[PDB]
Amino acid sequence: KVEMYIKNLQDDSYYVRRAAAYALGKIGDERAVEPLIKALKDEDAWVRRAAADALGQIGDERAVEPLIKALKDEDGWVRQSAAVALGQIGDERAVEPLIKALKDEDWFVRIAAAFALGEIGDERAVEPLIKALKDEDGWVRQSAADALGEIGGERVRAAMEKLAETGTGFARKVAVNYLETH
Amino acid sequence: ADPEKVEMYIKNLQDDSYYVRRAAAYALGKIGDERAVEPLIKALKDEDAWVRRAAADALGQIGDERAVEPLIKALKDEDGWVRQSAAVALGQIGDERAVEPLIKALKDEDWFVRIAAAFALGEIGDERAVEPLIKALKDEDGWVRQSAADALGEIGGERVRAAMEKLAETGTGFARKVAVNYLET
Repeated sequence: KVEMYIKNLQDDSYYVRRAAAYALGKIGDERAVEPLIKALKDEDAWVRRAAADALGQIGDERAVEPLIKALKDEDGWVRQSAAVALGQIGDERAVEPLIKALKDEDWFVRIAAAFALGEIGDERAVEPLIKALKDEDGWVRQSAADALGEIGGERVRAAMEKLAETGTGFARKVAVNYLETH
Repeated sequence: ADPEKVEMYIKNLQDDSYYVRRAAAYALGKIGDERAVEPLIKALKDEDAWVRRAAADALGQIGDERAVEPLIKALKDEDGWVRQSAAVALGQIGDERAVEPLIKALKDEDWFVRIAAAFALGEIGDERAVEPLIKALKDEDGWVRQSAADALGEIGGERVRAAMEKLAETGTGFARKVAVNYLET
């Protein structure tokens, strides 16, 4: 029963809270939303990440600001799942925090931020995602390219024309392909 | 990803630009049209790690048995993240031929692969994973420790209960914590 789990989320055994979190997500009702938001502050990083992940699957906008704060979690993997969850939700309040996350320490979270930014589809990400095309990590470059395509639209096309004309390297290839394929 | 472009994407799996091959593999995964099965299997051999991974992930989603032997080979990829997707994919497909290879992936040098292998083994539910997973409770990584417990959970049954009984008696650390909890519940 979700209220058992909702209560389990406070158990002394991190092993039990871990199980609660993962569960409240697979079978998530709105009842689970507020408890899970509290679990984003759990001592155990696993619990945090399972909570971020659940809340994304639930889709309730109440989690938006609490997740935005998790984009600053000590653990890179929970930041990763926060970014993804924000993407899923996907409230436009996440946009600017997610754009800041494009410069995260961990490549795997920069990928998540680009992906989320693309899912949300707010053109504010266009310029930051273009800069992300010159990221030191080749897989986040890739994820920045994919996100731009997911966003689509006039500002992206315009930004791509710019790059096709005077840009270079991966960015140029991305832009030439973009307008080739539209 | 445009469902009406499958044939284009398939062609694109052989494009000169890794960028176009990546895009193609990823698209066929979202689609996900059974026509892409043998071409995605071919993409498991691409020079580019991103496209191999994209390919492994796509094959798992489609669920075609043909992808099993090739994904098994992919568990020996030099890139840990394609190994991870290969493991995940093999769990999704559920074909029992993956059980022994996934058992050996329990000892992968990369923690995130061990986690994927543990999870797949629990999804397949084959009981030869019980003792390997029990040993995995002693993994140096706390997260792969966790995934082996969850996996043993999903497998359940008499053999697992039996092994849990023993750990409650003589086990130590997290493995002990897990067994006594398995009993309590």
